[PDB]
Amino acid sequence: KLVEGRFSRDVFCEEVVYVASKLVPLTITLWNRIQTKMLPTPAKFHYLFNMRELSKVFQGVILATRDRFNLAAGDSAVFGGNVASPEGYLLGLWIHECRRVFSDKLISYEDKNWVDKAVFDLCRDNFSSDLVKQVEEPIYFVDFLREPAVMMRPVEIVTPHPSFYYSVPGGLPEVRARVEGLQRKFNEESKVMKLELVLFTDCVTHLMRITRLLAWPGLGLLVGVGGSGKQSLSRLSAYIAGPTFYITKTYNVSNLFE
Repeated sequence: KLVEGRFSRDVFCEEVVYVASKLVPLTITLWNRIQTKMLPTPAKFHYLFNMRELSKVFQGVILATRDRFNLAAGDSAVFGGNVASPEGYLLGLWIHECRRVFSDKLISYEDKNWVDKAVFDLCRDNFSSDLVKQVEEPIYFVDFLREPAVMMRPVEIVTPHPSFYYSVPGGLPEVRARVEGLQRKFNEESKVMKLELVLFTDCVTHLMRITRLLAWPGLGLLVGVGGSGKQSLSRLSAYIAGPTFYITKTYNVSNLFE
């Protein structure tokens, strides 16, 4: 209903549908299969699949459903190649969002290294290939080089925002320099918050997911060991992406009630 009936209220998906509808069953073909292989997890009780999973993987692609054809804008009206036929951007949305929702519940890294290949080989048959920089691996529908605080991110604004999710700028250092630019001055203005966070690949990966949850009535639940300063990454993604975290102090209930 919303996958294709909203491909007419926004005509920038009016004709990509010519392969897009091939995925709505296909993801279920993944989903149900994934629904039975890692679901039985006596290790930790956090393996379940119901309307939350499909709904969230669809609400993720919704904000890119108001986005444009191939680039952040693209040619914006033409379909002969990676627009209607396998786009990369279409394959992008699917593989990106599924990797965001159908892999990150896992703990075993190797289990994810098999899950992603299962996802790849599922869609492998339904089509032939994709535009590489539109699936720039791992497909970066980036929402930190696109999404953060308003008056933002000079880039072609014909998406419902300046832009919130596009894999065209897949360069990792390009993503990294932006967070340095934001964080350094955002610290310089925030005195006790002047704490600086170390940078590496996982730093790149995780803050995009944090902001993705920030771009919807989405709520977070991160599970991970200490010795990482999880509060640092959290409060960094907090204000840089727009909204302001509100500090907490507690010794009784009426405190937080007020």
